[PDB]
Amino acid sequence: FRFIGSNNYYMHYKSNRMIDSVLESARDMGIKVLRIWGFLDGESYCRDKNTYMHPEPGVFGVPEGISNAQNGFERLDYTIAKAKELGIKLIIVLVNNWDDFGGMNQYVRWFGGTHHDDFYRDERIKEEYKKYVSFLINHVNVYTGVPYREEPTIMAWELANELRCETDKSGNTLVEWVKEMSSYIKSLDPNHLVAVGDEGFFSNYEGFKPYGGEAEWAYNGWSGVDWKKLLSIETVDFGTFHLYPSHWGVSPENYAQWGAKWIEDHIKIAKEIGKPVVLEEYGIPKSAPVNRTAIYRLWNDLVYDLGGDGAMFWMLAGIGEGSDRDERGYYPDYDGFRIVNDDSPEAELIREYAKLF
Ligand SMILES: OC[C@H]1O[C@H](O[C@H]2[C@H](O)[C@@H](O)[C@@H](O)O[C@@H]2CO)[C@H](O)[C@@H](O)[C@@H]1O
Ligand SMILES: OC[C@H]1O[C@H](O[C@H]2[C@H](O)[C@@H](O)[C@@H](O)O[C@@H]2CO)[C@H](O)[C@@H](O)[C@@H]1O
Ligand SMILES: OC[C@H]1O[C@H](O[C@H]2[C@H](O)[C@@H](O)[C@@H](O)O[C@@H]2CO)[C@H](O)[C@@H](O)[C@@H]1O
Repeated sequence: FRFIGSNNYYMHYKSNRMIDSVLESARDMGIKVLRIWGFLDGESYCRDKNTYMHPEPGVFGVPEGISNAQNGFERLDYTIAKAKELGIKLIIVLVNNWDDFGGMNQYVRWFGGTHHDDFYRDERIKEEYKKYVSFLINHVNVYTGVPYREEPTIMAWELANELRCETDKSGNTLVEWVKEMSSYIKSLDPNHLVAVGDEGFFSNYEGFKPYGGEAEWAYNGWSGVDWKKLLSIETVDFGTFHLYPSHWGVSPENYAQWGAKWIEDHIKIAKEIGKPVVLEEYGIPKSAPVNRTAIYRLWNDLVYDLGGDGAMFWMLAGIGEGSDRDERGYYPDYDGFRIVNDDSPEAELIREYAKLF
């Protein structure tokens, strides 16, 4: 099982019409796997989308006596049931490194900590993460009757989107947290694959340097991530990395080769450890002074030729509504990375590659 996949973050709070549009586009495009958020942390973030998953510690779903709100579990239920019908598999990520939808900083605010990375260290925070995740994994989907623990449409759980720990550049804080949490999940759910969901940063490995001396911090452990050590954890089933040369300090004329070397390095490392590896997010901004489709063709060829297990672009959207609808009626391209099922050369390329993988 090798695949072309994609990402979509609003599958747990948007309407049936918009959810169906993404998943029908993924099917029509040949996209076999969609990576989605399974979190919505903090009262303000839940209120902002009028959708509740984890507004306060120990409150899962909609607070008692909040009426007329969406329950993010029922939205995720609908998405899971529609993906099951349409034959799409799902990777569901359990917390965000970043503050969108609350993230680790929302947990730190609930428990009165003083740094983002207190998330990995404070036992009261870790306890609350475990409670949330246990609630989610045991949740019974209202459309299928099958608990998530038992639902084959779900391909994998991911611990944390783009996790970083800048306060411990030895890498040890994250190794310990990932061992703890991946084992915990295996304990709740013996059926599903577990991955980290991080960007794939290295921590000064002999023989691995960045292309063109740019974005060195991604190779030298600045973020506190030691990907190789994380992939060696017995309770992690496959490696994940992401790729955004434009965000990371790479010059445009080097996007394609920096990404090529990043991909080669990660597949080589994962092959030697002996686990599957997914390039699970990549994107080039639509305004970059380079040919984006040709960069995407290059990266997908590489993952295909080197035996990588999947390549997932950030991100796929469908039809929009309300205050999220652009000049063509789609969910807007807010970040410059959106791809939709249209006649763009990027959408054509995805359709072409989805036939190869
Ligand atoms: O009563 C049948 C059915 O109606 C609605 O289902 C929609 C579905 O949400 C769409 O994705 C598509 O499959 O067409 C259906 C309408 O024919 C409700 O959402 C559903 O609860 C209900 O069973
Ligand atoms: O700070 C919130 C900001 O962070 C995230 O963007 C990351 C990005 O995913 C990485 O590629 C990284 O190098 O830069 C950013 C953080 O500095 C969210 O993805 C984004 O929506 C959000 O604005
Ligand atoms: O969540 C990642 C996503 O968040 C932000 O997008 C907002 C958008 O700006 C709003 O107008 C609103 O309707 O919802 C979106 C998600 O909360 C960043 O603007 C966007 O770049 C990013 O991908």
